[PDB]
Amino acid sequence: SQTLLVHGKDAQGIIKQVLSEVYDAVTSTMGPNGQLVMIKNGVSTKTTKDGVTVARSIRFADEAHELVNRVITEPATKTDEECGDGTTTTIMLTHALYHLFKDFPGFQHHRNIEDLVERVIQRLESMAIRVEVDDPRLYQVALTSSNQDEKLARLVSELYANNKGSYPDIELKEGVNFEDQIEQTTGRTIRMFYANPWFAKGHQGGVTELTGFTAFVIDRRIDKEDTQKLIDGVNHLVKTHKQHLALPILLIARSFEEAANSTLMQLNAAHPTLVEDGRPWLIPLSTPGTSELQDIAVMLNAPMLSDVADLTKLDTHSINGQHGQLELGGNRSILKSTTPKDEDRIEQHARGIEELLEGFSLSDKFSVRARYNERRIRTLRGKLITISVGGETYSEVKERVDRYEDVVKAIRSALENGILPGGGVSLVKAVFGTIKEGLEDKDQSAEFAKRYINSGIANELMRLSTIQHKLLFKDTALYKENGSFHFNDDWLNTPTVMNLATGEIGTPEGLGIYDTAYASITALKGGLQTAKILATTKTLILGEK
Amino acid sequence: SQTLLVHGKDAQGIIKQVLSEVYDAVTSTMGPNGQLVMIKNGVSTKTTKDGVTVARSIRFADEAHELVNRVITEPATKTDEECGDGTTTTIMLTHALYHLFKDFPGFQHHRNIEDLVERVIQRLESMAIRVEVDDPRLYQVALTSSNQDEKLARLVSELYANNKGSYPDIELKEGVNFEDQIEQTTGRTIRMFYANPWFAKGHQGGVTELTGFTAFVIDRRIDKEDTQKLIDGVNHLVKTHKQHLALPILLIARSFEEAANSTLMQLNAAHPTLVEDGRPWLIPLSTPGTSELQDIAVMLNAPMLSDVADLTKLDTHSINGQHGQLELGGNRSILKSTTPKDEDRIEQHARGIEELLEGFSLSDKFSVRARYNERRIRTLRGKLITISVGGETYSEVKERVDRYEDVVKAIRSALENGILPGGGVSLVKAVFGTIKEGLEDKDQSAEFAKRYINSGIANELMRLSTIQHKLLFKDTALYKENGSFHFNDDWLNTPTVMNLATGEIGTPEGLGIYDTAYASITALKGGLQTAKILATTKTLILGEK
Amino acid sequence: SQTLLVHGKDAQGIIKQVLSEVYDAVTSTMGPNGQLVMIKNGVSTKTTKDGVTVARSIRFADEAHELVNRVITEPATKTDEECGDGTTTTIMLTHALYHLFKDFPGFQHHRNIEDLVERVIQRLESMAIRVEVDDPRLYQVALTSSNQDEKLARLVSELYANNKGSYPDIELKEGVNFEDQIEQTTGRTIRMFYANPWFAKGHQGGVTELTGFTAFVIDRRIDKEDTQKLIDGVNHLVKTHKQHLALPILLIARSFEEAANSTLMQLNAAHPTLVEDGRPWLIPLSTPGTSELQDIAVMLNAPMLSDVADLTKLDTHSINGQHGQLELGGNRSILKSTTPKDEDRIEQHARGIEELLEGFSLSDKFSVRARYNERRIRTLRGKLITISVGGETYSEVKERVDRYEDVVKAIRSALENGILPGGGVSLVKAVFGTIKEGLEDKDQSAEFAKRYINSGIANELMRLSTIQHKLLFKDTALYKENGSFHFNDDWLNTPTVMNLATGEIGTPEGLGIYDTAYASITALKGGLQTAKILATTKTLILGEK
Ligand SMILES: Nc1ncnc2c1ncn2[C@@H]1O[C@H](COP(=O)(O)OP(=O)(O)OP(=O)(O)O)[C@@H](O)[C@H]1O
Ligand SMILES: Nc1ncnc2c1ncn2[C@@H]1O[C@H](COP(=O)(O)OP(=O)(O)OP(=O)(O)O)[C@@H](O)[C@H]1O
Ligand SMILES: Nc1ncnc2c1ncn2[C@@H]1O[C@H](COP(=O)(O)OP(=O)(O)OP(=O)(O)O)[C@@H](O)[C@H]1O
Ligand SMILES: [Mg+2]
Ligand SMILES: [Mg+2]
Ligand SMILES: [Mg+2]
Repeated sequence: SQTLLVHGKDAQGIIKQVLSEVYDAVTSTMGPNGQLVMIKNGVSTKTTKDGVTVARSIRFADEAHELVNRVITEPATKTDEECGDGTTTTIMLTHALYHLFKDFPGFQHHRNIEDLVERVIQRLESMAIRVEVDDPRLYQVALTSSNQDEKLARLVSELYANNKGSYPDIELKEGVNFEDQIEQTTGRTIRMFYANPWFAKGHQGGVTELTGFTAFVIDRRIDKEDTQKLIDGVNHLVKTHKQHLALPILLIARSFEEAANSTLMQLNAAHPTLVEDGRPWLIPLSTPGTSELQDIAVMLNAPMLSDVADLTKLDTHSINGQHGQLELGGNRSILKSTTPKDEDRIEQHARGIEELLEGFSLSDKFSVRARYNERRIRTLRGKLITISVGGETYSEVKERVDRYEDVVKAIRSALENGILPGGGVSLVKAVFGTIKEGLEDKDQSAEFAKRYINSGIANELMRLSTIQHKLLFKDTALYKENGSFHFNDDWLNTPTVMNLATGEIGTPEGLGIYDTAYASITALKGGLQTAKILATTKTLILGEK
Repeated sequence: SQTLLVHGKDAQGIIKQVLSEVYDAVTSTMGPNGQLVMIKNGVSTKTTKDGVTVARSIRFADEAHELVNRVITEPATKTDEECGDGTTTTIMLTHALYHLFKDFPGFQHHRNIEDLVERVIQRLESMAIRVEVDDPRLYQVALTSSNQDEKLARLVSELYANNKGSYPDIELKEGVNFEDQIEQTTGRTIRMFYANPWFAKGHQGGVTELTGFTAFVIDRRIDKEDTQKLIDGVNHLVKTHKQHLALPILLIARSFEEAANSTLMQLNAAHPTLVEDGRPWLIPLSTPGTSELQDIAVMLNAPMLSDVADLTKLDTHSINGQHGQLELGGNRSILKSTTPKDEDRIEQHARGIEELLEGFSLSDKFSVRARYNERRIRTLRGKLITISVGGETYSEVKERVDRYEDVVKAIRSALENGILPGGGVSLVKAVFGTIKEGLEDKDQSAEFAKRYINSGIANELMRLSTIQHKLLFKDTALYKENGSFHFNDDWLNTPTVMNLATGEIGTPEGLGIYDTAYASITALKGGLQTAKILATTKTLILGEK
Repeated sequence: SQTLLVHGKDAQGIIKQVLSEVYDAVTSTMGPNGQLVMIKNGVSTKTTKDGVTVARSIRFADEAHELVNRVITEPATKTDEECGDGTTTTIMLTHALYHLFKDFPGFQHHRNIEDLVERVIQRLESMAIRVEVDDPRLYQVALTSSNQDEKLARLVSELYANNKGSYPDIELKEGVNFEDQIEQTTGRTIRMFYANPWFAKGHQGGVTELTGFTAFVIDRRIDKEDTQKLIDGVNHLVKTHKQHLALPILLIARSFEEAANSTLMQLNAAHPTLVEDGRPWLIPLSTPGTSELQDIAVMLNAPMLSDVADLTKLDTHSINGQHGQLELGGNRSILKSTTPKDEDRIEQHARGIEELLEGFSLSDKFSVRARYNERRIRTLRGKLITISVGGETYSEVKERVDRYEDVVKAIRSALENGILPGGGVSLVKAVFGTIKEGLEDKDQSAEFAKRYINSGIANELMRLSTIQHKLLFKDTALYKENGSFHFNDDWLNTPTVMNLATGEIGTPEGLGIYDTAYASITALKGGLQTAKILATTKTLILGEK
């Protein structure tokens, strides 16, 4: 608390200071050859090489330094929460691209660097190799994302490939045995759960299994304002349309406040003739992106309803009670028994979501809009599996669960969006390609030269694509010969790397070293934004008002 | 809190400091001739030569230093908690091997050091002398691991040798007298106990002795979910199959949450006709690795059950009420009376476990998987003995209790895995062997030389094998003659050492100086991992997030 | 808290400092001519020459210094708690022998020093002059241990001699008069007392005098586990065997936890027919060494029972209700009336303990094992005496009570083990003897010379025996003539010292200056151990974990 207002020379110095310290720490963990980082936590020591774990728990003493550290760390942390295996890359490029922005000042050069790197992104996005569950590269991806786990990669790839048709939903548990053990189901994880613990069997939040139901999906949040219309709708359904009905009635919605739940408790007590063995016949269900309720509506054959007053005006043409088999729960509900007649409705709705993705743009295919829509497909078509992960201690069991979770996140986003050849190669191919593409094109080579090549940006950006390949294999067998390394035509056609597990030299495709497309793309995208932000900041404020 | 991120040169410096300080402390306590360490605790002074106690209670002021200290200590602390007498050797070799790793940098050399030490481990695993309880070397191992306790070694060794057939399970109590006192039982310690104090005789966690029971082993944990099925199962067992039944009914499980206990309380009161002299006829038993329950099932002739619903579907074929003698208890349960009919089932199951160990690999025979399967054997075949340890004060009693427990843990893991000749000899013979074996073999000498001998790692490793033998006998009779010492072929054939108790000079085999195999192996195994980690760490984080 | 790990030079430096500081403070107070020490406590001044009270209350600011202080002080403090008058001699030799240990480093010398001093202890052990209560040297010991109290020494040595047969158990109360007043009894002090204050007459911790009782001695501690067996055994004892029973029933044991006490309260409530004048008929009694309970059993004709269940299986052969006279109390119980039939049993059990001591080894006679068995004998055979000590003020009364207690403790351990001539003479006679013995012995002179004489240890140890005699009399009339003092053959045959009370010169035997054997031996014993510990320590750890 000497000075709270840092401007100009002082500001950029601290940004550079922090970036170059965060760079040094996280990049040292890269690949299977990476060096280790010890981390304190009270009275223990988690000693690690997983870049995410490093980046997240790096802290700084000065508030000014930690201010900037949050800006460098929060992007790369936010890659792995959605993607799976791709944080150290993001930081590496953040550093690299910042360096570039400073080499070429003046804010016409800054707009040029963006446009160039934005076209490098497009070339990666087009380089995305699409892959089926049948393919043996999925193993090769898992093998890479697991830091070479022969026993794990095999399982998850075998698990996806044995379900050649339906995309498996995986969850994890801390197991008891040394060996791993799997629990396959024909079950679909659904996002609805109990509003109040009173509505379960036994009246304290238990797991109520049903063999018949009649669902209704409401759009609005329900509070003290809707208590009149529920009593209007519920007594309308039970009095008039009792003939075509299978109990219990499920009132699925966004939210049920405590005023609404206490009203529905009285409505179950109002008609005790329908209470079979304790089970309440009326359940309100909640969900914490409006189209996810339309999935829940389609899975249970329930009508989509905007207002709570719509429950009165209903008919046998809109009302249809299912005779399947559901399991209501406190965290989430699960559907098991689905008739072939129902799965025809669900597959047709799934194709309909997929036909939207067929017609998206290439850059839109990697958007959050796209990734949210693909989350809906897995909820609809997707069997449930639970793996109880083992190990020799409690600590290895918990350690191994994370590495399962990284492989599941990677395999899912691999076949979802694409695959690229690893070893820092696809970045070099993309940059060296994008330069040559605009240059080779006689239509625009007049100006493309004047902006990027003539200025020197092109040659700088090409040097920076090397960064990843250098950091992996500098100080190895591959780099000892010929001083540094020649990235000539001959290399670009058949790009040699080293498998750091074995030692042998070959192509990434040949050795079996593959990155997830979504990672090495979203690393670059994030690298540019965060480099720009860092490079274009000239004022730090620490004042707590 | 000047800097929370320590990279590179600084990082290794602190690691070197904290290792070499911890080395200088703990290694000073080695052997019977070892020097002492005074330890503060509030308002008292523990003065000790026990390297475990030193290593465990070494602390550092700087958080960064303690960060590394924990990584050096926790492996050595981790040996004694499963082994018995072998902590100082672990730290010694952590130091030595760290020193090696740094002398040969570059991450091809590192992989070579590992593989060379890894092959030395295999030579120590093959050097393991397999020993029976009859053997007078068992005394010599106890004597060694007791720092020359003529009285103690003699007792425990005699105690193992007098039961030539069944492996003793020993426990220790704070005895009152000057003399020790022994309480032999024909009992088998079993890992089950009361879920609630109410289910004992007198209804407050007392010791219930039985002379007849009918057991059942459930695999799942039991909570509010399982209350219904218990009432279905228990009434089904008492109403239908009451004819072939010896009370009480035992319900052995993983865990019983308080809901399940209160249901089984009511079930005892429900059928008061069967309550003989207060004793509840239904007892739920808890155990804090599913195969240990299978052992419990096999000892009691109880059927193994996956679910709680399985209690309904049962018959005279699966139900069997034993007329033995069991003593239920709060901490544990004890089976004393076993009919010759029953022990044939148990021994055949015990053989089956040994037949899995027969066929395990050599390095797998020193795995946690292996040692867990040997724990099962002692639980099945094994008599219970309790020793009330005596001494001149309260403090010498409590002191002598640990020296008992160190000797029991050693003798057990000696005959379990193996024995080696001590005095730091076995380490030298192993290394000087492993170098000569690969070098003498004309098949692979061409490359073995190029990696290990020609580089200099082979000569380096040989010198570090001598560390233990030097630390013990440098500044003694043995090292006075010939300046230092000549580790020539002559010494390798018959290695001379000094017994630090008596003072005479001879072979470890002659003088009676033997390390356990599981100690001096797991010291090297843990020495390598921890030397790698230290040598390959290049970042320290102290940030409380 | 600058550093929490002091090694090597610095560790020994602080030890030397602390030892030499404790040496200067405590040895100042030695003898009658010793110089005073003023001690602070809050808001008052204790000014003293009592070496125990000095050593105990010496404190150090630095944690590391106090760490070492505890190790030098706790051994000297632990002499008086069992001996009486012999703490300053212990610290002196702790210093002197530390000095020796460091002059001769290298751990073959260390073992030679130990064995030499061990043999000096054996010469002190044989020089012990055995003494009967009739002997006038008992006055001369008391005089020495009272710092020349003409009146006090006279009382105590008369009080032992007057009871020429049974050994007196003495206890002290703060008296009211100027004079002292004695209260003789034919009673035996017993270590048992109330578990809870309910069981006394009037139900609130009063003194209960009984004139008949039926005792039972249980070995185990009693807790919530045992409450049922108490209800079985007590009702068994009252229902079946009421004919041969005198009330009340005493359940003597190791400990009674609050659960068991509440159960026995109900048991007194259960049979109100047997409650005579408020007195509860069932009392539990606790004692804070199983053979001390066997004494209690033998004194009260009660059976020795290993388990609580053993109360059921009993008979008129095992049950014997005494009609003596017993006074139950809150601190301790007292037995007054013993029929000559019963004392015939108690004397026979006393002889059996004496027959064990008769046949102990010489060095075994000075062990803790030996002394604890002699403690038992006094409990059995011995009359109770209570002296109320008076004086001019309250502070003189309390001051005089401690000097009383010191003289009783010395006289007891004087006639128990032996007596030696004081003035620091016995030590010099012992050391000069032990050197001459082995050296003059033809059989071992060869190697005796090479170990002690030829190295220089013998002459160093000869000088250090003088420390006591030099401290007492340097700067007196005795040391003025002939520079220092010639410890020659002439002196050894008749050793001259000075009575520091009178000022006359003569032999210790002649002037009537006598140490107790156990003290001067226990100073040298512990003085070696503590000198060795200090000398061999090379690591200090201040870390609270
Ligand atoms: N056997 C191998 N040989 C060569 N390169 C490899 C090998 N395994 C992985 N890689 C490369 O290492 C890089 C990945 O390193 P790492 O997994 O440490 O970074 P990250 O994925 O960003 O971090 P995190 O996994 O913590 O999110 C990729 O470029 C990949 O091609
Ligand atoms: N009488 C002896 N003479 C020579 N060496 C001995 C003797 N007794 C034990 N040793 C050696 O000393 C070493 C054991 O050291 P020490 O017992 O101090 O530490 P540790 O067993 O590694 O761990 P812990 O502190 O748990 O006992 C072994 O190498 C053993 O061979
Ligand atoms: N009148 C005396 N003349 C000569 N020496 C004496 C006299 N009285 C006592 N001493 C000597 O003083 C020494 C006893 O020391 P002192 O009683 O001061 O302390 P301590 O017995 O070692 O321990 P404590 O402080 O518990 O009494 C003995 O060596 C004894 O011979
Ligand atoms: Mg990972
Ligand atoms: Mg030990
Ligand atoms: Mg005194």
